[PDB]
Amino acid sequence: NRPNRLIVDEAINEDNSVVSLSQPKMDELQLFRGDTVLLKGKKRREAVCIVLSDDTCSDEKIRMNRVVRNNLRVRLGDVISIQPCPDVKYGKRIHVLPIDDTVEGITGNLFEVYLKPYFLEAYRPIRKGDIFLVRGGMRAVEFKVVETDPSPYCIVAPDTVIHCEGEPIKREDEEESLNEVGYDDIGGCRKQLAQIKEMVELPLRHPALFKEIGVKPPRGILLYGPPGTGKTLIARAVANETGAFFFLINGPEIMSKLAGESESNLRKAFEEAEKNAPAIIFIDELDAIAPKREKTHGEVERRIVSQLLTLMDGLKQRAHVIVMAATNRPNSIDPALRRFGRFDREVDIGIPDATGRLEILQIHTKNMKLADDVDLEQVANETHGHVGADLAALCSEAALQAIRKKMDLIDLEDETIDAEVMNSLAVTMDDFRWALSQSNPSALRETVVEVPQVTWEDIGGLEDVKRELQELVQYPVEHPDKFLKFGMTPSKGVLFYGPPGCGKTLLAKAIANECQANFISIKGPELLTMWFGESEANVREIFDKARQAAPCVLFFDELDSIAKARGGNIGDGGGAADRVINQILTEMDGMSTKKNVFIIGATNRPDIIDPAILRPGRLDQLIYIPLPDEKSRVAILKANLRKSPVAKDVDLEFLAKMTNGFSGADLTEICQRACKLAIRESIESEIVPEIRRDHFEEAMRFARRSVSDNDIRKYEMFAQTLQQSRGFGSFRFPS
Amino acid sequence: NETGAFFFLINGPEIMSKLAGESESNLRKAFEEAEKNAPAIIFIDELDAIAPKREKTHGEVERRIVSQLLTLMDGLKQRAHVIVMAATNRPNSIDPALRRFGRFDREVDIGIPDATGRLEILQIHTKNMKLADDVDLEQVANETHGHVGADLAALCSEAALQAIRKKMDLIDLEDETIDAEVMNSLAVTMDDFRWALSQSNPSALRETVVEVPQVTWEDIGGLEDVKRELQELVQYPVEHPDKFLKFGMTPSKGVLFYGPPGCGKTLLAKAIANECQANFISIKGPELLTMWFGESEANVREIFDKARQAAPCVLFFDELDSIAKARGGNIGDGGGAADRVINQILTEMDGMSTKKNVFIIGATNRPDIIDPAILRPGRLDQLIYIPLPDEKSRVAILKANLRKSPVAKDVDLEFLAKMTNGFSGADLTEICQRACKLAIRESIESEIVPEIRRDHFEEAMRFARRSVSDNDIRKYEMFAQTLQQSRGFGSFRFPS
Ligand SMILES: Nc1ncnc2c1ncn2[C@@H]1O[C@H](COP(=O)(O)OP(=O)(O)O)[C@@H](O)[C@H]1O
Ligand SMILES: Nc1ncnc2c1ncn2[C@@H]1O[C@H](COP(=O)(O)OP(=O)(O)O)[C@@H](O)[C@H]1O
Ligand SMILES: Nc1ncnc2c1ncn2[C@@H]1O[C@H](COP(=O)(O)OP(=O)(O)O)[C@@H](O)[C@H]1O
Repeated sequence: NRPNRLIVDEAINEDNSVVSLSQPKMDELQLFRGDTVLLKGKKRREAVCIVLSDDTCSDEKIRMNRVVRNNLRVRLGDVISIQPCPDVKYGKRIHVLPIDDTVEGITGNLFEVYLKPYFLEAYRPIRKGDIFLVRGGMRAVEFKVVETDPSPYCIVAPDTVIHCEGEPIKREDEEESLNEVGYDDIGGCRKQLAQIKEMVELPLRHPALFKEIGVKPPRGILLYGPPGTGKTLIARAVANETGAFFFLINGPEIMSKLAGESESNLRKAFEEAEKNAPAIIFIDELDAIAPKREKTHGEVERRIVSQLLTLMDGLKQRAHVIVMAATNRPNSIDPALRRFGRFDREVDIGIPDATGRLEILQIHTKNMKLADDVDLEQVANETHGHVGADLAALCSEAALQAIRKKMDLIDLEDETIDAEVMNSLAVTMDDFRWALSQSNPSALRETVVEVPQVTWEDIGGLEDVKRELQELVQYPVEHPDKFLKFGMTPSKGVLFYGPPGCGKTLLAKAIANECQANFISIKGPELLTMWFGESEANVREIFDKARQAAPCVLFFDELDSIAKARGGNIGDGGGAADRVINQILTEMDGMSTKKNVFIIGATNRPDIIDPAILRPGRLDQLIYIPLPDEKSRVAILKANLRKSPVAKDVDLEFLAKMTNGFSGADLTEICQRACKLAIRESIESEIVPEIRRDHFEEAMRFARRSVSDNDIRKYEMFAQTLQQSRGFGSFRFPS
Repeated sequence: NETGAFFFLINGPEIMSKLAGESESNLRKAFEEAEKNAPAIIFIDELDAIAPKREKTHGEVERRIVSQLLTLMDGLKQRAHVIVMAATNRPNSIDPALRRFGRFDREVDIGIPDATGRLEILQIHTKNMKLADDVDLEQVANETHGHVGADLAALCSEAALQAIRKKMDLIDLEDETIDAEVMNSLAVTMDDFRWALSQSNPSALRETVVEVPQVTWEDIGGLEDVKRELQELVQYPVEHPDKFLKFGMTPSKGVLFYGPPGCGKTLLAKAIANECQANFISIKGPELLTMWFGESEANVREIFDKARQAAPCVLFFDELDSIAKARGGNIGDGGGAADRVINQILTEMDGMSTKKNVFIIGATNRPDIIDPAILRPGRLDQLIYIPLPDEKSRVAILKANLRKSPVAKDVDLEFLAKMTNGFSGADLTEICQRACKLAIRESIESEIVPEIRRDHFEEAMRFARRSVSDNDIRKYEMFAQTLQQSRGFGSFRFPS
């Protein structure tokens, strides 16, 4: 029973010590707003924390932080006892004793500079036997007392004094190093860590569950992603925060020894893990271990692969161990390792997007401090092609510029140095600007896979097609019973056409943002490259990665690019069938219907498109996007002008009604050209931050009309051909 | 295990994982120890990585093993009783030297289980536990098509973990010791299987699916004239061989039927496979265009090789004119009507054994651009023309397509069928799908009646499409008279 336990859950707030509760929880423990919560761990220890009351952020979950995880030896999937302590205690005497384990490189008095201007207006409670970290000196040191006033009676108050003895105590191995990598050190990966969280804690946190049940436990997990995404970091964290022996083998040192003992080393590596149960085995790289694709040289390289296959094939129950492997791309792993019982679980981690990169800036900067005008939100927005390790490299090399630009005008060069200056290292905005403009990204030409910020308000007008996309995307994933009962299979994909520059890409991105689903962008040149080069297998990986990145939505921009490059309507003697779209068809037909992977096709010349892709089953839903009317052009202009500063006397209705045959891009280029004039005038006047009517009057003289009446009637003749309201279109049936 | 013989298993990686010099001795002693423990049996888990004498060709260390295996199975005289069993993944990875007589003469192929096969294996991996009364395995194995046998076992195991995770989260029975009186309450619900199956990753999804469909003769509305034709050419030579043999007339090798698109050419081929309790292979248009653009011409060899060994079976070549359409069609370039893929189909069709009950069905919609070389007597001589459905058969088509959907009693189908003149089979099915769209959307909107009324059909009929215009009509009458030719002496009473 005991209806007071709280299950440990993942924390989303990057705060110091705050616990979120529910409305009924205050009335059960009669606790006030700010109280002293007492927690019972094991081995007769207590912990103190600060509770926060909120009924908007969380509903019935706790937010337990890592500052008290190591102070109570409590991990994920464990129960705890909560108890209020309304007793009022004011500490007046405390004892401090540094341990001779991490005091290297630290000189002078560090308490008076790091602890005095940090605990004011904080009232943080402390207890004998707590490990807490501080942010100072471009690092983070720990503290642990061994003899002080009887617990508790410990409150940080200004009346306390300082003292020194000079006789450090020897540390013990009972506790672990809290500085090691944990679950709070990985950001920008919510969906990928969730799968690991829901497959690793079953056979490790509760080993006794699996000796009694006959359920097959997962034995091998394969990690993916470009180099530097953090495959090693995740494996190090999931083993350090679970309580299992982590054994790491890189792979080059396996193959660096003489031929004959590498196999013995690999065998003993697996053998030593079984006795140290629970245990875990992680392989840093696997492509250079089993390159049975194109290398095929020497039995020395095949003996290792055979030994690994033998070692993971014979992994019966016996003990509890999980073999984790990481690589860079699936096209470099021996398929013999992908069989069942060796590597059946494959997880892919992609490039973090703007909301993901900002989440990982903080981990690599929390050890230091910045200025008040320097914000990491904007610095991670315009970058798109940076891997996780690129951010860490950028921060490190920005710190060096900070100190270089600080000591040049000071010239504090002498015999010895003092520790009271390196705490003043503050990174400015220009430091990050120059450091980022100088950084060299690693991966920049991959299929970027991210969820855009674009919403339905970005697309002006087109209210008729918004509901159409909603009713074909959101419905089959929200009401499967209603679709299943009527006995009608959901639409596999939608292709919409129309004149260029009308929001076909924005429509596809909005339906991905609204569904909280992933998005893949395949442009025209991305599809022309695989045609000229006779590289036809490149379409296999697109669908393979889209399927595994579920949920997701495909996008095939300007599918008629091959037809345009081949001649179009007539061209040569050939018809309308090509090789790339042919390979798209056989992969589209082979997709599983249940999976929530949608395909969106975009084109502007449907007359030269392949009729074979129009058949019912692959792309049957067609949406025609006409030119915006006067009603929607005002919305398009005002949506495009939200970011730019626009004056109050700028009338948009007249401007929108003045343009008759103008598409969406024609209105955006007008705004860009108007911004050009304002920027140029502002620069010239330096030797007003607003856009007036004069800027638009001059910009409208350079207006372009890409869609002429030549492009107009090419679509009415197509719409009537596809609709065909003749014969019996509008007739009242007697029955 | 169920015969009473000593089972000896060798994987193959541990054979090649030891130092060079003792692996051959281990393999030899493995064969030698089986003879003394008679009766015995030898099974090799994988053989492609044991004898990769196709493209690897590196080192005598890898050829010594192959030679040792060949020596050990070549010298298997009577002496004792032992059977060497080997498994692999695909025939294109085995040394042909092992396929000789006396080493591996018996080849058996096991395909992907279909809906009736997968349901049969759900029960084995779930009998150890119990489910709820509303959870049924019949429907869960129906919509899946690309799952291997081990995929089902993996899916069940990972659904069980979700069951316990969703059960102990709200209970939190975490203490020092555990009791055995709770794990018997582990019941798997429907949403558990739904999320587990939607999250599973199938292994094989782009193979030639080889299965027997559920489709029957009642699914195809009308076309009573062509049903008997297919019966009399498929079921007869396999049922009365003596009657065919006595008259001295060889059975028809294959049948190609043509007609406008969307008229049941695929369903006709599938029904004749279901009725004969025979296997079925489906080769679509893109499946045939892929082997043409890529200059991969040997891919047609394996199709016929696996069709022959999967006897009884029926072939299907959908839209055979796809290569001609992609090449230009009637005129195109200066070339004629002969290509490479259909050329390789001809040499494989001529080489088939007549006795084997492997039928070939060809489907096309533009017979004017088809290769005349495939029309010759001997390969595809029987031609069936499938015209547009009449008023009599459109009612049957609509009522057959509407069996699954809930249809109200006041929905008249005869008027709807007689209202459409130039509508093919797919034109009637898209109307029903569009009518179901409106009912589903109205049902969802009204949430904030489970039936289809006349209003749903009235609105859906406004969006009706007529794919087959009169442009596509007379292109077939001119062909039918050319092939039939009742002129000169068509209808004349002979005195003798
Ligand atoms: N998502 C991430 N969050 C935080 N740090 C990351 C992330 N991805 C990469 N890093 C940084 O990259 C460094 C090394 O990359 P790592 O992942 O260890 O190698 P690999 O990418 O090959 O697994 C880590 O020490 C970590 O600081
Ligand atoms: N309806 C619209 N609402 C807002 N912006 C639009 C609209 N149509 C076009 N644009 C602008 O034109 C640009 C090009 O639109 P795009 O999505 O590329 O359409 P398409 O791909 O069909 O040409 C967009 O980046 C957007 O700024
Ligand atoms: N005679 C018919 N009876 C039932 N359904 C039909 C019929 N003709 C066409 N259909 C429907 O039209 C769709 C297309 O039929 P299909 O098998 O492709 O024939 P074809 O290949 O000649 O177009 C089928 O999925 C089927 O539901």
